[PDB]
Amino acid sequence: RFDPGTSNRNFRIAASDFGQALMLPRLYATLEETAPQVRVTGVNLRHGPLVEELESGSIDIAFGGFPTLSAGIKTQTLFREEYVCVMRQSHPALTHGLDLEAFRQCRHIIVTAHEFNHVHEQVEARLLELLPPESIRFTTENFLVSAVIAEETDVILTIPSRLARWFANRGGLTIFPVPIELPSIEVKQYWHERYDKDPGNIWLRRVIAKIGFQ
Amino acid sequence: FDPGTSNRNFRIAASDFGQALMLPRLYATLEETAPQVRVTGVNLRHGPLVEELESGSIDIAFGGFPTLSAGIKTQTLFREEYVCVMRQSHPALTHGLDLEAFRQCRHIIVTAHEFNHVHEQVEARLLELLPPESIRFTTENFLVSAVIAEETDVILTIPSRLARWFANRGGLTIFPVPIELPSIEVKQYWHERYDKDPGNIWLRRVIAKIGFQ
Repeated sequence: RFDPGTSNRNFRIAASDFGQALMLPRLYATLEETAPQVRVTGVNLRHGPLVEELESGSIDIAFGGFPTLSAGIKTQTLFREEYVCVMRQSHPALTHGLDLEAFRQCRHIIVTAHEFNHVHEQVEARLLELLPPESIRFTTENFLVSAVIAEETDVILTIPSRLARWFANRGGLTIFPVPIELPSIEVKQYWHERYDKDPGNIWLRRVIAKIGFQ
Repeated sequence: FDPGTSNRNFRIAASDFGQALMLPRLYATLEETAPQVRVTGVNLRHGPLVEELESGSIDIAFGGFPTLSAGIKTQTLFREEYVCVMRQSHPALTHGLDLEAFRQCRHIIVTAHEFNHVHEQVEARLLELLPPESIRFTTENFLVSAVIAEETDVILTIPSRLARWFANRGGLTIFPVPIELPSIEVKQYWHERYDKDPGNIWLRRVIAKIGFQ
C-alpha cells in the first residue's frame, strides 16, 4: 500500500496556522532523506465538524488541541505548551513593569478559536472574561497574523511560548509572563479509527511522533 | 455614527497576509479618533464573498478578488508584484535562480483556489512549469509559508511586500521569479447595500488614506 521512498502521496494535516508552521519544517529532513516525492499540505481549521473530515479521509491527521475530538478518534500526546505574553520592545509599558490592573488597561489583540473548537478557546474565554471590553482592539483567527501586528503596534498578545520564542528571536517583541494563571495545553496528533491501519497514515504518525519538540 | 464614541466591531475579510498588512495601518486612527472601535480580521472561506458582504457578515473585503462583480463596489488601493525568497543558507543561493535551477529546487506553494483569490493565477503558472516532485509543501496562509521558507530549504513565490517584510527581519533573500507572472491590483470591496452606511463609509475612507509603501 505505501512505500516512502517511492510514494507521491499528498498528506493533509489540519492545524492552526501556528501548528502548521511548527510542524512542517520538522518534517522536511525525513522527506528529503526517505520520502522525496511525498507532499505535506497544511490545512486551516474550519467551522465544520473536524471528525467528519478525518472520517471522510479528507484530512489525514489533525495537530494541536481539539478537546471536542473523541468518538471514533484515536490520539497520541506529543508535548505540553504554556502561554506567555508579548509586547513590542518600543512599548510604553516596557519601560515600566506590569501588574494585573495595568495589564487590563492596555490594548489587546485576541486570537479567537472557539468556532474551530480548538483548545485555545480556553484561553480566549479567560481573556474575554478578564479584560474590559474596551481594552480589546483587534481580533483574528491566525496566531501568526497576531504576532506580526504586535510587532508593528502597541498591543499585548497572549500566545503559546513556542511562537513567542520564534518572534522574540528577532527582537521585535519582549516576552513576559501572563499575570493570571492559564491552563497548560496538551498538544497531540489525532486520527480516525477508519485509518488506524492505513500504512501511509501509520508512517506519518511514526515520523511526527519521533520529532524532537524541545 | 461617531468614531469618537462608537464601539462597533468592524469585520474585514482578507488573507492572513492582507490582515497583517492592514490592521497595523489602522492602529493610530483607532487610538486617536475611534478608541472604542474594534477591527476583526476574517479569513477567506469556502463560500462566495458577495453573500458575506450582503449579509453584513463582512463589512469590507481587502485584497485582490476578480470574482466579485455583481453588487459589489470597489476601490483600487494599490498594485503588487511577485518575487522569490530563499534563506541565505540555501545551496541554490550562490548559484542563480534561472528557470532550470528553479525546477530543481523544492518548493512551497501557497494555494488560493478555494477562496477565489487572485493568487490562483500565480499558483496555476507555477504548477504549469514545475515538475510535480519539486513541490514539497502546500499551505493556504502566506505567513505560514514564509516561516517555513525561513526554516527549510524551500523556494517560496510571494508578493513583494510580504517578501520585503521577512527579508529585513531575517534569513530570506529575495529573487526575481523566472516565470511570467501577472501584476496584481489590490482593492477594497464592499456591497452596495452598505455603500451609504456611515460606519462603512468612515472605514472605507480611513483605508483609502493609508500610504501603502
